[PDB]
Amino acid sequence: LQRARTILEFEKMLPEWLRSRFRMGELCKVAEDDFRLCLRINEVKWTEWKTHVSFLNEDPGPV
Amino acid sequence: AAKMGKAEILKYILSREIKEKRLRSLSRKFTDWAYGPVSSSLYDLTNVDTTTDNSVLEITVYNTNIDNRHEMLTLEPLHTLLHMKWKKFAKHMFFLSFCFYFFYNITLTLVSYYR
Amino acid sequence: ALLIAAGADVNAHAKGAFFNPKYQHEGFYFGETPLALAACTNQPEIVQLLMEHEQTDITSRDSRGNNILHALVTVAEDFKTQNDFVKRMYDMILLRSGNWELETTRNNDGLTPLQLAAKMGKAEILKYILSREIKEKRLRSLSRKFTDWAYGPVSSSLYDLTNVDTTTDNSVLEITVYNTNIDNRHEMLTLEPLHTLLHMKWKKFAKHMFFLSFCFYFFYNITLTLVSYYRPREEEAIPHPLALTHKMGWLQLLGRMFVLIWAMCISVKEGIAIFLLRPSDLQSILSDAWFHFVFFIQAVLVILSVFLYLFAYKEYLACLVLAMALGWANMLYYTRGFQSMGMYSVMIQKVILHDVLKFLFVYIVFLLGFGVALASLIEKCPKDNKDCSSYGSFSDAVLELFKLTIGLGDLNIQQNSKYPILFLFLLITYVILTFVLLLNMLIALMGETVENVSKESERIWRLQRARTILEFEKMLPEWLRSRFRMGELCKVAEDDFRLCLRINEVKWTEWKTHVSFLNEDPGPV
Amino acid sequence: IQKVILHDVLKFLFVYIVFLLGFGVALASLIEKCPKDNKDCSSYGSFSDAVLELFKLTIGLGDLNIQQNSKYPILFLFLLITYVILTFVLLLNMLIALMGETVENVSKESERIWR
Ligand SMILES: CCCCCCCC/C=C/CCCCCCCC(=O)O[C@@H](COC(=O)CCCCCCCCCCCCCCC)COP(=O)([O-])OCC[N+](C)(C)C
Ligand SMILES: CCCCCCCC/C=C/CCCCCCCC(=O)O[C@@H](COC(=O)CCCCCCCCCCCCCCC)COP(=O)([O-])OCC[N+](C)(C)C
Ligand SMILES: CCCCCCCC/C=C/CCCCCCCC(=O)O[C@@H](COC(=O)CCCCCCCCCCCCCCC)COP(=O)([O-])OCC[N+](C)(C)C
Ligand SMILES: CCCCCCCC/C=C/CCCCCCCC(=O)O[C@@H](COC(=O)CCCCCCCCCCCCCCC)COP(=O)([O-])OCC[N+](C)(C)C
Ligand SMILES: CCCCCCCC/C=C/CCCCCCCC(=O)O[C@@H](COC(=O)CCCCCCCCCCCCCCC)COP(=O)([O-])OCC[N+](C)(C)C
Ligand SMILES: CCCCCCCC/C=C/CCCCCCCC(=O)O[C@@H](COC(=O)CCCCCCCCCCCCCCC)COP(=O)([O-])OCC[N+](C)(C)C
Ligand SMILES: CCCCCCCC/C=C/CCCCCCCC(=O)O[C@@H](COC(=O)CCCCCCCCCCCCCCC)COP(=O)([O-])OCC[N+](C)(C)C
Ligand SMILES: CCCCCCCC/C=C\CCCCCCCC(=O)O[C@@H](COC(=O)CCCCCCCCCCCCCCC)COP(=O)([O-])OCC[N+](C)(C)C
Ligand SMILES: CCCCCCCC/C=C\CCCCCCCC(=O)O[C@@H](COC(=O)CCCCCCCCCCCCCCC)COP(=O)([O-])OCC[N+](C)(C)C
Ligand SMILES: CCCCCCCC/C=C\CCCCCCCC(=O)O[C@@H](COC(=O)CCCCCCCCCCCCCCC)COP(=O)([O-])OCC[N+](C)(C)C
Ligand SMILES: CCCCCCCC/C=C\CCCCCCCC(=O)O[C@@H](COC(=O)CCCCCCCCCCCCCCC)COP(=O)([O-])OCC[N+](C)(C)C
Ligand SMILES: CCCCCCCC/C=C\CCCCCCCC(=O)O[C@@H](COC(=O)CCCCCCCCCCCCCCC)COP(=O)([O-])OCC[N+](C)(C)C
Ligand code: NA
Ligand code: NA
Ligand code: NA
Ligand code: NA
Repeated sequence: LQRARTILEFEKMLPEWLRSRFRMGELCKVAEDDFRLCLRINEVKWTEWKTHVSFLNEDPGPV
Repeated sequence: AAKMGKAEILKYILSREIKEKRLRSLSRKFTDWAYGPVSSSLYDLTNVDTTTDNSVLEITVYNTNIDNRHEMLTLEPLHTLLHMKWKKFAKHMFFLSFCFYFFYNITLTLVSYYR
Repeated sequence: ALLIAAGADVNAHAKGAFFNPKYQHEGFYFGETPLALAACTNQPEIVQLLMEHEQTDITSRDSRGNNILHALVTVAEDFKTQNDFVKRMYDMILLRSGNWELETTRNNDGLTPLQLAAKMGKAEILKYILSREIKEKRLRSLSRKFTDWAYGPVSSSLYDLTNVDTTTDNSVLEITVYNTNIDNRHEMLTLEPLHTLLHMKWKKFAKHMFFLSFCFYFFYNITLTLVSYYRPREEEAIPHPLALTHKMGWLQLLGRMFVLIWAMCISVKEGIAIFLLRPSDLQSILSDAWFHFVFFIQAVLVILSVFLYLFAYKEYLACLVLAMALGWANMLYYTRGFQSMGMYSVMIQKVILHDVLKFLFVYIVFLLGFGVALASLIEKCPKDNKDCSSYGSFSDAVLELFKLTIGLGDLNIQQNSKYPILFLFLLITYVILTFVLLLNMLIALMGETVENVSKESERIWRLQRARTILEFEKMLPEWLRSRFRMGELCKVAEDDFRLCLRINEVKWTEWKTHVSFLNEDPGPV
Repeated sequence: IQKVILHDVLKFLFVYIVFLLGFGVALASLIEKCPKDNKDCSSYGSFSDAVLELFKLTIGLGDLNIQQNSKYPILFLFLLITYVILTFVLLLNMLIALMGETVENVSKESERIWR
């Protein structure tokens, strides 16, 4: 929490051009004509197996 | 929800999955790909990151009226978002602020002690 | 089932980069084969169907050299993470095969599935293999645990020691003790065949060698002491200690020879030892090699002294005094023959790294900060009295503040300062931070350290002790290694003579009819 | 009282003495002969003298002068402060912490052992 306060106070100081390049997330197409900025996080889950029916890309892995 | 301190409702919204296609666009969590136990999720950052004026992240850190902030930054989209801001610019600035303030005190010392 | 019936290749090899990642969170490895995916994904019905198919090469290897059993060790995890299904797939595929071909196969790195499990740190899979019972006669030769005899609740088991004992190059025991890449070694030596195997090496040769290594190193320090403390201080010490000079005397001569030899002996040994493990990370040397450096340092400081005696400047004495103070404080190493003093030594190590170094750092920022602040106020002393103050300089103030913290000396507030109430303010401020808060806070944080570490100090002790036993064992010659060889040769099956380890047990809970055994006449002989 | 001696003190006293006598002879070995002008040039002039003075420091009694007619003063300070860190900072305070573990476990049985 204290560390988070330090990060944001630094972040409020940066200029506009330097704020843009360190912008977070990548632009993804989550639906039809719905381009949003999102955050990629990987997970590994072993317990409740299932058939993966809902997804965005059938070719897994990066790129 | 971030202001009044309702972590359970936040954890629902910030990681909402609607598996029902024909209502999948109403989600904020999206499974990009999954092969076996490995999966990759996408968390929307519309009004969570500080690109806007009053974001969820800014309320969480600066809300002095609640007493459960340190549970909120455990939530996955925020937690990962803090770690990345550190790796890129906040870590280096924290080292610089140290150095300027470190040599600042050494100068006060020596002009005084060797007056 | 349709695709296999239609002629689908049941021995494909998905060898792509996604199927051979380099960072877990880059992809998913399973062994590249359809049988391994069904096993690594908990699909027992498909795993059975593929084995029954007659072209399924269960003994197939992959790019990493891993067969079906190597891959299950790769994807296994602890019970809270997954479940016990990897252990159950491990059993199902091994029994259906019906031979030792799979567990004997070595990967490209030269490792069996048993050795691979000890390296990567999969205790649950080890505990299964190292104590495997197949009660089904017609598959009993595929076991590693054998019931020699049982009469009622008393039973006697035999544990195979094929590639567990150090008779071979890369054994399970050697991986367990020397694997600096994992963080659960002290759980591994709890497993019964290893645990009993450590205890017996101690009873036979490692205990006695530990007593001898003590004695040689004990008289080594006494000799360094007396040649130094009783040196010829007068004459400006031209006949330096450790000289091998004027005539003789049988204590003067014997002692000085034994030191310079044993000094080199550590330096070569620890010179080799420090080089082999090749310090990679920082947690290893502290947790596996700390006492190896101090003896390297202690030995080199002697030899550094033995050069500087008759060859160079007069700082030989400083190197010799460090050698003994280092030498005598090191003796906490040899506490580890005893459990009580050994566990006590483990806690000294932890409390320094968790509490003291945090403490000493913060204390010094105060000690030097308040020091220069208090020294900066002291006027020049009048020429009448030169000793007007004890804070007259930085080094003087830092020392006096140190004296206060340890409770030594006296404290006069009149120190020829320009601002006395301000002078008192910084002093009493220093007391509150140091005397009231930090010192007493240090005691409280130790209690938290002792509480958490007390539940693990016994098993960490046996780990350090295990390292001592094996290092002794690597020194012994061949003929002396053979007589202290472990296990007895037993006939566990037809034309299968193996070396095993006899351990007796008493079990009262789940009674049964003892049907599987080796000898119907119980008891020894 | 009976338990805490056998579980904590005898472990403690053993390790403390290996330091007390080891650092003692090391510090005594450095002290030159006193000039004939001042016979009492040092308090570490011998083994028994140094072992006593180090004992005094641990119990907080007396004074401490660093000028002791040594050949190597920074080296002389190094062994002394080293002795303080092991004894004053670590072992004494560590002893209190190990008692708390002894009191916790034994408190559940002291009544029945009393009877
Ligand atoms: C392209 C280069 C940069 C261009 C120029 C951009 C200039 C941006 C201007 C920033 C503000 C400048 C004025 C100082 C503000 C006053 C506050 C003060 O006294 O201390 C400041 C000193 O700490 C700093 O970090 C400031 C130094 C400049 C930041 C480094 C450049 C930007 C990040 C580069 C990326 C590196 C990674 C790159 C990786 C590829 C803040 O410290 P504090 O601790 O927050 O405040 C102290 C009080 N407190 C502790 C109570 C809170
Ligand atoms: C048959 C008699 C023997 C025949 C000859 C065989 C010669 C074998 C040769 C062994 C090595 C000899 C050279 C020394 C190695 C260099 C290292 C050193 O200086 O210290 C060594 C001294 O500790 C010892 O134990 C070595 C002394 C000889 C061992 C006793 C004979 C073998 C056991 C007899 C059977 C007994 C039971 C009998 C019951 C029936 C090792 O100590 P350390 O503590 O490991 O190392 C210090 C550093 N460390 C703390 C950081 C690790
Ligand atoms: C390790 C983690 C902790 C990090 C925190 C770092 C601290 C951060 C904050 C620091 C606060 C700032 C203080 C220093 C700046 C002012 C100094 C100055 O003005 O000049 C002095 C330079 O210093 C010396 O000459 C040193 C002499 C020895 C005394 C100090 C030793 C204490 C070390 C600690 C013990 C363990 C050390 C272990 C490592 C070696 C001049 O010295 P003087 O006295 O005027 O000498 C001449 C006069 N005389 C003839 C009377 C002698
Ligand atoms: C003891 C205090 C109470 C203890 C309780 C602790 C809690 C209170 C803590 C208080 C902190 C400091 C207390 C210092 C004590 C007095 C020292 C003093 O008077 O020194 C000298 C004055 O010199 C000074 O420096 C006077 C104090 C300056 C201001 C301190 C507070 C910061 C305000 C800054 C503004 C920013 C803040 C704005 C708001 C955001 C005089 O003293 P002397 O020389 O000994 O007197 C003899 C007379 N003689 C000179 C003729 C010889
Ligand atoms: C028990 C469990 C712990 C074991 C740890 C083992 C230790 C390991 C580490 C050991 C470090 C090595 C130190 C000893 C070797 C060097 C000595 C030397 O050079 O000669 C000295 C021999 O010693 C004496 O004469 C002793 C005199 C009394 C002082 C010591 C008593 C304190 C014992 C502890 C208290 C409790 C004892 C309880 C049991 C009795 C010469 O003495 P001196 O001073 O020159 O005397 C003559 C000069 N004078 C006229 C100035 C006086
Ligand atoms: C962490 C807190 C502390 C922890 C506790 C452990 C502390 C360990 C530390 C202990 C004390 C250390 C200092 C002792 C050495 C100084 C001796 C000395 O100079 O005085 C005398 C000699 O005395 C000897 O020669 C000493 C004999 C051995 C010690 C016997 C008592 C041991 C304790 C027993 C009780 C407990 C036993 C347990 C069961 C009850 C004479 O001195 P002098 O005449 O002035 O000058 C010398 C000249 N002369 C020799 C020529 C005459
Ligand atoms: C204080 C240190 C920092 C504290 C932080 C702790 C961390 C650092 C700990 C460091 C450990 C020891 C520090 C001793 C302090 C200096 C003492 C000194 O210089 O004494 C003397 C030199 O005599 C010596 O002995 C010099 C040091 C020898 C080497 C020590 C390290 C081992 C390296 C061995 C190789 C093996 C390893 C190889 C790699 C595997 C000189 O000092 P003096 O006489 O007082 O000066 C006055 C000048 N006069 C002589 C003209 C009168
Ligand atoms: C328990 C904790 C402490 C242990 C420390 C050891 C005990 C205390 C140690 C010593 C007694 C101190 C009193 C003075 C007598 C010294 C005699 C001597 O040999 O001196 C020579 C050194 O000799 C050597 O370096 C030879 C090395 C092997 C024998 C060492 C003797 C002790 C061994 C067994 C020790 C038992 C250990 C336990 C055994 C299992 C040189 O000195 P000196 O000039 O000839 O000496 C007379 C000087 N005087 C006339 C001024 C007095
Ligand atoms: C030549 C200089 C000699 C000076 C001293 C001579 C007099 C003798 C004085 C001291 C030696 C006696 C003390 C040790 C006692 C046994 C060990 C023990 O109790 O636990 C620990 C001691 O803790 C440390 O080692 C922490 C690091 C600083 C120690 C300072 C003293 C020695 C090094 C001086 C600096 C030199 C640096 C110079 C550059 C090389 C074991 O060490 P660790 O591995 O850190 O802990 C593992 C923790 N773990 C359980 C989580 C894994
Ligand atoms: C100078 C500083 C010296 C260095 C530190 C020395 C340490 C302090 C000294 C003693 C501490 C005593 C504490 C009580 C021990 C009980 C617990 C235990 O493990 O018992 C074992 C002791 O029996 C053995 O045979 C093992 C030890 C023998 C080798 C030690 C030689 C070197 C140390 C010699 C030192 C003596 C000279 C000391 C004075 C110089 C029982 O046997 P085991 O085979 O381990 O079986 C375990 C069974 N159990 C777990 C069910 C019980
Ligand atoms: C300064 C002046 C005096 C010198 C001080 C030197 C002091 C050192 C002297 C000598 C060396 C001893 C060092 C300490 C060893 C560890 C203790 C130990 O094992 O305690 C155990 C208690 O259970 C016991 O059985 C301990 C009793 C054995 C010793 C009896 C006294 C004899 C030694 C002389 C001492 C008495 C006479 C006093 C004077 C010497 C606790 O260990 P644990 O890990 O909990 O496990 C134990 C078994 N368990 C698993 C079943 C629970
Ligand atoms: C007065 C004269 C001497 C100066 C005194 C000043 C001393 C300070 C000097 C220097 C600055 C260091 C300050 C302390 C840092 C924090 C400690 C820390 O992280 O502890 C951690 C373990 O311990 C370590 O992680 C430290 C071990 C690595 C460093 C090895 C020693 C080198 C530094 C020099 C020191 C050795 C030589 C000694 C002499 C310098 C415990 O933290 P945790 O929260 O449990 O989490 C850890 C990770 N975990 C989550 C996996 C568990
Ligand atoms: Na005191
Ligand atoms: Na005191
Ligand atoms: Na006092
Ligand atoms: Na407690």
